[PDB]
Amino acid sequence: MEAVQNRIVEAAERVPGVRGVIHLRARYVGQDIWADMIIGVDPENTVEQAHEICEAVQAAVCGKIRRIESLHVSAEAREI
Amino acid sequence: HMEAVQNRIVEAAERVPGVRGVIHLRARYVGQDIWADMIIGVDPENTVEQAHEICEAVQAAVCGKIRRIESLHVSAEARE
Repeated sequence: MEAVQNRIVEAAERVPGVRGVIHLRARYVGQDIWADMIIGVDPENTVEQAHEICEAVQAAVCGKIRRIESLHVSAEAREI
Repeated sequence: HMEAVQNRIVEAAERVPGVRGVIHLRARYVGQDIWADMIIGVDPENTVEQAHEICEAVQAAVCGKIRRIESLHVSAEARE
């Protein structure tokens, strides 16, 4: 679980356009992980581009951690 | 009272420029007061920081029109 969270954050931070993981909430349900994450993104990204980054994060994270059964990713403005 | 309040939250939010409808609304009583979370639609081509300014404006408009609202979080998604 601290393992799962570390893996989740690491995978999300490899996605281009992610500026950090701001919040992560994750729980086991049986052998399954349910998770909700907020990523930081460039304030000057369009909402569409931010949505594409979230979509990429969702795909990257689920691809790297097969136990995740459900993951929601949204984005908030964050400065480098 | 809760259904009348929900329709008033929706109408207050929908008069703020740049709001393209309310995608999701959740409202719960915590005390006598209402705590709420909403997702508004916005222009996909707005920047994230522009979207954030719209959400902040929806938060003020709704909380100024409904005194029983104690807490409201507003987040935006791309909509046509």
